[PDB]
Amino acid sequence: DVKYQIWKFGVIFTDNSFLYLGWYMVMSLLGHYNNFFFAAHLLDIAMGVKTLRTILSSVTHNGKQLVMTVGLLAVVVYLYTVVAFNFFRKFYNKSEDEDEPDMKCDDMMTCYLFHMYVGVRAGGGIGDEIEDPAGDEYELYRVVFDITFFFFVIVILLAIIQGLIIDAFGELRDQQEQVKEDMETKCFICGIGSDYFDTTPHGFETHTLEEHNLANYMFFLMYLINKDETEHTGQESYVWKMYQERCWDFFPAGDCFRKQYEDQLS
Amino acid sequence: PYLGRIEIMGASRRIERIYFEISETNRAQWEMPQVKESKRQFIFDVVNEGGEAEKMELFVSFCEDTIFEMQIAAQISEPFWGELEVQRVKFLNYLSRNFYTLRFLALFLAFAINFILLFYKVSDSPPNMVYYFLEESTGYMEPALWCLSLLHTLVAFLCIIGYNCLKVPLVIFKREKELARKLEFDGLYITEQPGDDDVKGQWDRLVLNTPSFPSNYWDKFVKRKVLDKHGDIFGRERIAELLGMDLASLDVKYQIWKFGVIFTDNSFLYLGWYMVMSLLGHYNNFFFAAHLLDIAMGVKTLRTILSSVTHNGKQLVMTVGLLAVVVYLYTVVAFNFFRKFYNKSEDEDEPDMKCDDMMTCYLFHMYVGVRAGGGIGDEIEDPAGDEYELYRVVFDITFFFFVIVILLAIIQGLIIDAFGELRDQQEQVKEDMETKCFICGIGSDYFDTTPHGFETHTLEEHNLANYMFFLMYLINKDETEHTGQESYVWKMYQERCWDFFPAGDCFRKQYEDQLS
Ligand SMILES: Nc1ncnc2[nH]cnc12
Ligand SMILES: Nc1ncnc2[nH]cnc12
Ligand SMILES: [Zn+2]
Ligand SMILES: [Zn+2]
Repeated sequence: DVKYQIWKFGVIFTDNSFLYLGWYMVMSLLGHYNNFFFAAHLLDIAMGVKTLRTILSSVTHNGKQLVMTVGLLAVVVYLYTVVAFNFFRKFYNKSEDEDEPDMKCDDMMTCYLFHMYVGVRAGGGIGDEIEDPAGDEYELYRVVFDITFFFFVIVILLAIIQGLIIDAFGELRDQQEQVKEDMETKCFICGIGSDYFDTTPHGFETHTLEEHNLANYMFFLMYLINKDETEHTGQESYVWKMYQERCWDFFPAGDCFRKQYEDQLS
Repeated sequence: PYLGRIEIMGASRRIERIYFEISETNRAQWEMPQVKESKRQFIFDVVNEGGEAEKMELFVSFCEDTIFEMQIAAQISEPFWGELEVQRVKFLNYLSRNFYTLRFLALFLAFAINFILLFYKVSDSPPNMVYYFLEESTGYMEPALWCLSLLHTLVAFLCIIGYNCLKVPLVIFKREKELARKLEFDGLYITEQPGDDDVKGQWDRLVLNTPSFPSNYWDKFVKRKVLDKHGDIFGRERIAELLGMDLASLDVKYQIWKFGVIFTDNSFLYLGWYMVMSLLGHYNNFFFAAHLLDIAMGVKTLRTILSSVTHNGKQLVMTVGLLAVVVYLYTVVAFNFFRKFYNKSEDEDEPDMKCDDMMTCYLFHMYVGVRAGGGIGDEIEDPAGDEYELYRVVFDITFFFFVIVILLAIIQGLIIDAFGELRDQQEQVKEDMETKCFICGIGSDYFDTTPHGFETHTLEEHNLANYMFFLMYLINKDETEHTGQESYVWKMYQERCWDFFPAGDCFRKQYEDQLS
């Protein structure tokens, strides 16, 4: 079937894992051309090691927020660049030579590039990086500029990323705790709380290992699929018909054998 | 489909079910995404900062606001004096319906103008006052900038007009409704007479005698109701002269009051500031670079991230003041003992001591000591080879710990804690909505006795959407056409008594004996 083969090839080519393996092979081939291409395979540890994958998920959890805050940092640095370009052209000079001074804020693009390059990567704002403001009429304006840069651009806008990562670690930990506690406290299939089952000793364990085991439900489903039709019992035919009609009423919800027949079981 | 179900505490003091008809247009207004967002915000706010006593009050207020919003949406939606009036109202409706698209276009224009301005250059010679010129080889970007600035100012003007024609009615309706409630059920201007500490009350005092006081609020009989309620105490003639009513027969002032209200309105003020800076861009183009911060009010994720830091603005101000105080204390300590070291001049002829003056030493500390990564000792003269070695090393180390590490880690801790508290707020509101019924408060554990019990109860029996639809149905339906239960609920609503809302009870709890 040529059409089916074409469709299958399209599906597998769209598949992400197959695409990743194809890229792995392409870089492996290009290593033969330029050996250093084999140094790009070392990042496969991210997809390989489970703990590394979890740690990287801790930061990719808030990738959208990180992009948003980086855009906010770019916006505020551009605003400070405009503020500097309009008033403080003198100070951004990096050339000691008097014959050919190098002013790094005459051009708007150049001043923005200078800010994005060195002002953020400096530990004390831009005032510590560029010409000293003392002995000038704009002393107060420029010290306010430098201090506001230090607070709003370095402290807060590089602590937001750390807060985002810490919060992501926390939210992941609470997700794991919540799923574990929910599994411990409730029956997955029926939803009845464990407090009822703990009336008798080991009641919840017995219920979840003998009565409402999801593994047992899956085994029953595969048993129905494997067993030839017209060989089903009445209950098996009922469940098979429900499955073919895709109606999940047969799954017990809020009820169980003990709840149904406690009058005779007690 | 178009059938609504509710449960009330009827006159027989038992839970009773009421059926009514829901319109297709109203339903479409309900699943409108703007109304969905408003509902989400209302649920979050009430669950997070609302008690059970006033919860029904807040719910009814939100229902009334939503009803007014859908009425305005239906009004503006569309499926020589007369012709010009028709054209004008059509244009106003178009602006009202496309306010959000115009705002997005304004943001795009701001980004485009800023990007074009990113090719600014300075040249002393014409292309000591410098002649500013924009450098580019293509040649069309200057006319592009001029056209973009004109079109952006136009877009801002249409945005303000659309806001005035769309969202101002909500503010006017809310203010008039609150004034009517405080006049009737509280007698704020009859007995209480606020002690000049409520500027809002003083401003609303003007509109009392206006003829068309209930312009948007539906209850036009507020004057008659308050007169009937407070006659025997105040005086019929004095109530009539206070309210402007023609007792014997039983708007410039209103326009001024409305203008004052809209001018006080924060969103209108922000849009006015946007237009002012857009105009001042024509004077000095770099004023268009101040519109780029509109992304904070524009993008939802940016707004949430900025709320994460504005949550503790008071605490951040307090800790910055504490940092200023401690740096001043260290400045005093240095000024009294360590004047030698704060020298930044290598030249021996003219040494520059930066701690002889108290103001100068404080400025030096606030400027460089905090922004240094290793305290002030790494920034100023080395302490070795001196008698004050121990004192100065203790000074530097205490500065490093108390001023740089702790007092710049407090801000990071505050931001992290704010992120955490916001996350727990969202988790708590979601879990409360999942585990309890909003209207009645009965836990979900009872309803999960039968399969899908809680879902059926919250989608058929106690749906807040159904309650809002019933309330708007009562408002729309003409009086003297109400059924007995409808008249009962209407009377309760007019008396502002929320006993009819089921609290801690439901139809299943009431009649399980026959339902089982
Ligand atoms: N029904 C169930 N089967 C297996 N593990 C469970 N954990 C909780 N409920 C369970
Ligand atoms: N009564 C109710 N209506 C709609 N959503 C709900 N979530 C919880 N209770 C609800
Ligand atoms: Zn179970
Ligand atoms: Zn309920």
